[PDB]
Amino acid sequence: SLSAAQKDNVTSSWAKASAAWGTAGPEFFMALFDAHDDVFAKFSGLFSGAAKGTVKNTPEMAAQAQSFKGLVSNWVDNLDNAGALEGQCKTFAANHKARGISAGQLEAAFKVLSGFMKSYGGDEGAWTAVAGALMGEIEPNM
Ligand code: HEM
Ligand SMILES: [C-]#N
Repeated sequence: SLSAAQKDNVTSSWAKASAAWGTAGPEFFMALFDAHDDVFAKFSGLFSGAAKGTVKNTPEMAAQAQSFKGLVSNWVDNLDNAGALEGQCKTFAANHKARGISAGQLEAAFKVLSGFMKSYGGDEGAWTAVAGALMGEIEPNM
């Protein structure tokens, strides 16, 4: 279950982080990489083997941030549309699975995102529920 209140909170807070994504996106990745080394490992190719505390201001980081943001924005705009959600989720999972990434790792990411969102007026509880509904749709395909 997702209440109307949780959905409104997720949409408003995302709007705010979205306007600041130019600088916050990279901060989000750094926290993620700091919390899970296994996650950073999967980006070795994109980063060309560079060490973790060295990727923040790279052109690849900027690009990766914009990619992350475009999918999250689509999920957010369709919270009352399970059908739409399902389809976006299918592609996302097929793509990530093919890289050897686990359901557990995806889950890890959503947790760091929920905490991160607190800085933008986000209710951690509302982000956590949104993450569970999406995981319910991703898992069967992982
Ligand atoms: C859970 C929230 C996530 C979102 C919204 C997200 C979103 C995306 C999107 C939109 C793309 C580009 C389309 C594609 O190539 O699939 C992508 C690519 C990628 N993702 Fe994610 N992803 C997430 C989680 C992860 C995690 C946890 C990892 C690592 C364990 C990961 C690793 C990658 C890599 C390696 C690529 C390809 C980068 C390249 O172009 O070389 N993603 N992700
Ligand atoms: C990773 N997006």
